[PDB]
Amino acid sequence: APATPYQEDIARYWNNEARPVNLRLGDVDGLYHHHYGIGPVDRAALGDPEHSEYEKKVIAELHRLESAQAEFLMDHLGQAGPDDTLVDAGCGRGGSMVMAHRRFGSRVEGVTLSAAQADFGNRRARELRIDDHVRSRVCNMLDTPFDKGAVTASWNNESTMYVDLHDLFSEHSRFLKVGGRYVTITGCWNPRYGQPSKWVSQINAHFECNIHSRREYLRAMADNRLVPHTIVDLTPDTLPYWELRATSSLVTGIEKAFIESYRDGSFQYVLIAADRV
Ligand SMILES: Nc1ncnc2c1ncn2[C@@H]1O[C@H](CSCC[C@H](N)C(=O)O)[C@@H](O)[C@H]1O
Ligand SMILES: CC(C)=CCC/C(C)=C/COP(=O)(O)OP(=O)(O)O
Ligand SMILES: [Mg+2]
Repeated sequence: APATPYQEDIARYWNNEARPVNLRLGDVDGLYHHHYGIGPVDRAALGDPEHSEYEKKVIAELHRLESAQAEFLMDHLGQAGPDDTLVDAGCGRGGSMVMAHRRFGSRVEGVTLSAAQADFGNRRARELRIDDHVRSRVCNMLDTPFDKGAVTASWNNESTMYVDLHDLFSEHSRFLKVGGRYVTITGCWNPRYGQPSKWVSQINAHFECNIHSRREYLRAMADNRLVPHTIVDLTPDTLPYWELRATSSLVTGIEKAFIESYRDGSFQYVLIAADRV
């Protein structure tokens, strides 16, 4: 049962979603992501733009940048081991969960509003024989079954724009143990610009999301016992990904809005890593 008419919309969006730009990239190595990439493009791997196999090399390179984004996130989760539980809030098809389990060996619990995504991720976990440690469930990340203080580290990778931040960080704060770690990577509108620009609103309209101001992230964390130890503006680092994507046959139409808004300073891609204290 959906929490709100809006979360019903979001369950529906993601139950229906199945774009080539996500699935073809995932097929590269069975890590299915729904987030963007960071880091320099590997021009040597790409080769000659005129070559017959170029679109496939671009696919492989975009995927590499998306996986690199997740590795950067996990660099900030502190240490974690097989006895620990990690929570992926808004877990998509579960690519980040597989990566986390591989890296840390932890139990990894994911929650998503999409039954299709949860099924897909659990089928993937079974194929990899890691289903005894990695599990996706259909659940509102604002209201989860995890016990108070049970969780060692958790994160939101491009999923914070679908929820009230105070309610979100309240919940992470509840299930994270004292000394626990939280990380988000998000696109937020830059309070320096003043208000959400037209580009930001176009992005909101495209995904049915609600991009928050960087000011709102910091405030919501301060009000919920999450204290940032690292904040990185990844805007420069994600532009190469988007500029390459823009040349791809798998474009979705929103590429210009991300590029222009990143360039004019109205929109930014940030990582915030915080301690639960
Ligand atoms: N209230 C809510 N509760 C649980 N998941 C939510 C949610 N609102 C949005 N989501 C999830 O957020 C995801 C956005 S896509 C990002 C997926 C994943 N974090 C990745 O990086 O690959 C979708 O899985 C969507 O179902
Ligand atoms: C940084 C921000 C504001 C993301 C907005 C929310 C959202 C739907 C991310 C999904 O990426 P995706 O892999 O599902 O979509 P795409 O097909 O455009 O790559
Ligand atoms: Mg994508």
